Amino acid sequence: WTATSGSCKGRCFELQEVGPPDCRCDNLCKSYSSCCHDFDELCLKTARGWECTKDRCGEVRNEENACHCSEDCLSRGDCCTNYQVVCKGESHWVDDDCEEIKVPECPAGFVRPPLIIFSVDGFRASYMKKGSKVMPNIEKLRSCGTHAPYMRPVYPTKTFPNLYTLATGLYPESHGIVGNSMYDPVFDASFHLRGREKFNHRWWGGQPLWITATKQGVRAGTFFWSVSIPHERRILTILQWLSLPDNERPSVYAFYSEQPDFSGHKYGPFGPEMTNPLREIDKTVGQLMDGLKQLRLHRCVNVIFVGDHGMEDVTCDRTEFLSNYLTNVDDITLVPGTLGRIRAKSINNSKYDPKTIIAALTCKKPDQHFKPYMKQHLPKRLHYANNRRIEDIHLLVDRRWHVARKPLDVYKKCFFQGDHGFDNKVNSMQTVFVGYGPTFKYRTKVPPFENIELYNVMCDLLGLKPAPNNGTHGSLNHLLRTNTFRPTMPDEVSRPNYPGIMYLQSEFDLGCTCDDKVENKLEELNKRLHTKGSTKERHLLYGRPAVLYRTSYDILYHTDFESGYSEIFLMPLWTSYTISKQAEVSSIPEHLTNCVRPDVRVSPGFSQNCLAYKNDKQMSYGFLFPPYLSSSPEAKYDAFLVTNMVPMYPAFKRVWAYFQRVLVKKYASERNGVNVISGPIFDYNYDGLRDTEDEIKQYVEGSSIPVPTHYYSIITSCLDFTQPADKCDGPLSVSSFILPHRPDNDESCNSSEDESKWVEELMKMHTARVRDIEHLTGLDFYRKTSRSYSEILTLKTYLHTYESE
Ligand SMILES: *[C@@H]1O[C@H](CO)[C@@H](O[C@@H]2O[C@H](CO)[C@@H](O[C@@H]3O[C@H](CO[C@H]4O[C@H](CO)[C@@H](O)[C@H](O[C@H]5O[C@H](CO)[C@@H](O)[C@H](O)[C@@H]5O[C@H]5O[C@H](CO)[C@@H](O)[C@H](O)[C@@H]5O)[C@@H]4O)[C@@H](O)[C@H](O[C@H]4O[C@H](CO)[C@@H](O)[C@H](O)[C@@H]4O[C@H]4O[C@H](CO)[C@@H](O)[C@H](O)[C@@H]4O)[C@@H]3O)[C@H](O)[C@H]2NC(C)=O)[C@H](O)[C@H]1NC(C)=O
Ligand SMILES: O=C(CCN1CCN(C(=O)OCc2cc(Cl)cc(Cl)c2)CC1)c1ccc2[nH]c(=O)oc2c1
Ligand SMILES: [Ca+2]
Ligand SMILES: [Ca+2]
Ligand SMILES: [K+]
Ligand code: NA
Ligand SMILES: [Zn+2]
Repeated sequence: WTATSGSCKGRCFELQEVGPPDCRCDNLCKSYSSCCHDFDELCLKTARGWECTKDRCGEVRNEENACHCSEDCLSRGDCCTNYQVVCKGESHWVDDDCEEIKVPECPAGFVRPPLIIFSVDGFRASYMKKGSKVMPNIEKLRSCGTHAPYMRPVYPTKTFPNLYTLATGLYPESHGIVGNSMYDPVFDASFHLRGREKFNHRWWGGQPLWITATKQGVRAGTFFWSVSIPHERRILTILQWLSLPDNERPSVYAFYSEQPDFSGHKYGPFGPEMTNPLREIDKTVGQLMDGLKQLRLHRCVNVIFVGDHGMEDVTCDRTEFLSNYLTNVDDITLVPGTLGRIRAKSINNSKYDPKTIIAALTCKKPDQHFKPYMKQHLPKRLHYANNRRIEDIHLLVDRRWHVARKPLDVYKKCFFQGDHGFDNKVNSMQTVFVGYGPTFKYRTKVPPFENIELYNVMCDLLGLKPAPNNGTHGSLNHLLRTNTFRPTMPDEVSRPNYPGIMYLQSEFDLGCTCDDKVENKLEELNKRLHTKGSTKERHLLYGRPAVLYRTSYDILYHTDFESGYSEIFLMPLWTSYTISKQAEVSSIPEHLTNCVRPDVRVSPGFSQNCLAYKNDKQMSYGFLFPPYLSSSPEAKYDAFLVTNMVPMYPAFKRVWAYFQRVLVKKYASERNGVNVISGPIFDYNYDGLRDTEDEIKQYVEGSSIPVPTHYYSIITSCLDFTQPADKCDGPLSVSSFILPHRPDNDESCNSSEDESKWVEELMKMHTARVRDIEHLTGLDFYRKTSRSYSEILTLKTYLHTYESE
């Protein structure tokens, strides 16, 4: 119940939202149908439009007018944004030369530069170049401020997930807004774009920037705007708030534009109808900058121009229908469109089997434009599993396509030409970032970065301590003139043991054999030095990774590789090796085909055993350091140590062998040597974090050998590829992956073909950031470089996307 008989007199765009049944005057009241009776008359004035004219200059103040051209308007903070231009011979901000803003130039009584977040729905990254001729205000922010070529959204590339990620620094799986549509089985409640459930605070997890600000004594404007408040009025409201007294004035504000998303859905991302929405957004930016300039705030405020996601060409005719695959289609509920999520129509249906649904959806049509996944098998880079609101079955949809349950869903609802929601590495889904103001750098381009990082930077801009989030605080310090965040490297929790030769061959009863009994003081001291770490500076380029949890492990040195060997998991946490451009690939000799050798530095009790692999008819083994890349026939024996062995499904070995035998040497040739760190990952509860021993769901039959869920590799070289990886003076280049350790290649529809036709495509899909691997392993990499720690944090957040320009 709303007692709408209260009044908005003196309350228009109140920041403190008053509680029912008292009627509301805030920028959301319209959305809750709760505004006081006189809200439109008092708060949404339109009389005489939005622009001063020659005739209105020095006019008598008429309080019915939308904005003012009277002599008192600047003191009152309610001038039309073009007042000084029309009435005082001033220039529009866009016509002024760019001048470096070295220091905040703020009015007396400003404690900190305000932040204004100018958020634009569906603003695709390529609009900055393709629309530059029609967006002069935005082009001036972009060229004079700090900009990225693009900013990577979160998956799914939908509105609410991305806006709430911007506000919180969290993955959707953690903030809980995992789609524009959601069912929460614990609440038994549905979140929809239309209707009231979405306003319930139980959907919205983490701590958004406006709450972080308020809790630390920093006042915030209300970020959400009702669609019916015109953009001109949102801008005049922000400018009025900025004119409040020091004790009442917010330090942080958001503007939101429904464009260009709204038009992009109707006309496609580059439809000729898209020019006018881009012009209209640019005019709004011009109104804000002219308005700041009038208030002497244009060299005081930090402005962020940011999008939520891009926009792709999508039409009704590019729809896959589940009714073409499933006999049982009425037994499922599909969340449809540019992604799919499937659950049982009824939890009382005992016959519902997700295994049968996945199999019916797997590689059934030659050009099939979606791929089914159990959510724990999705690429780890999506971080899209650890939430009860994410259905177990997921459909990753090809760019330009939709999935729907039945044809009647598509033509009983063509109209639309654009959509978004696809995989967040897709070029069409990329969005924009520009930072302009005293705290941002001047005329600076920064590399592309992920929107999860912005919450930390917005906290840096406001002097706030950020709530715990998925950003890497410091990874964006290169955007900032000042207020940088200078973290310390995490403390190593476990120190390694450095075992020497402690066990005799005959103490091992592992069921292992090797034809290695083939026999010199020249090269007997040489092998001793290799085992004491004489080549370690060649194979461990960036220091040993730090172990950030309590465990028992050993450093093992060899001629060609170094490893941190876990006594708890009976395998390496990490294996490190350098392959020069000149390295040669060799075969596994016939005599060593099934060779596994005891490691005399490591107790039989802390070793794997071959008999477990022989007995396990599903499980085989591979090697973390590839025998194919041994430096010499004698060094190759080291690669067959039981301490280099890891459990591998035969289906996965096809992937691993091709990576090790073909791709490592290819990368070394292309990059002028590579350093590789490889290892296992255990994430049985799909939370993106290292499992403890007691979370492991699968062992090699009859053993305590745990089965990884994933295998990682981090492949580092010199950004200046004229310098070899092992002699690099400057910045580094990295590519990484987290390959799912699966007992089939059902993910790869072309897997019956030679590995050269499908393994690289699989590895590209499972590209990762070093930071993703850190979360999954509890390791901290790049501890010992020449480089600034902030530069290393940027490197650790890099994602190699394999997309074109
Ligand atoms: C991305 O960044 C985020 C933020 O840093 C990381 O998320 C954190 O991960 C931590 C580890 O998973 C997690 O810590 C847990 O917190 C529990 C208390 O949580 C509540 O309070 C916090 C603080 O106010 C709040 O943020 C939480 O919010 C979550 O839950 C609500 C639902 O009520 C959601 O609205 C909100 O969206 C958020 O959901 C997300 O997190 C939860 C898990 O907390 C997920 O289940 C959701 O799917 C969603 O992803 C909560 O309101 C605390 O109880 C936990 O403690 C257990 O574990 C410790 C281990 O140290 C153990 O020693 C304790 O005894 C305890 O065990 C007991 O409980 C077990 C579970 O019931 C039980 O099995 C045992 O038998 C024991 O009795 C734990 O400390 C932290 O909450 C989240 N924070 C957020 C915001 O998500 C995330 O990891 C990062 N991602 C990556 C890849 O790095
Ligand atoms: O329903 C909507 C939008 C609903 N609101 C979004 C939030 N918004 C707003 O003012 O957010 C401001 C804001 C909030 C936050 Cl958390 C963070 C910041 Cl940086 C800024 C008001 C409109 C919509 C829009 C586009 C869509 N495309 C599509 O397929 O479905 C769509 C639905
Ligand atoms: Ca959107
Ligand atoms: Ca885990
Ligand atoms: K086996
Ligand atoms: Na296959
Ligand atoms: Zn949209």
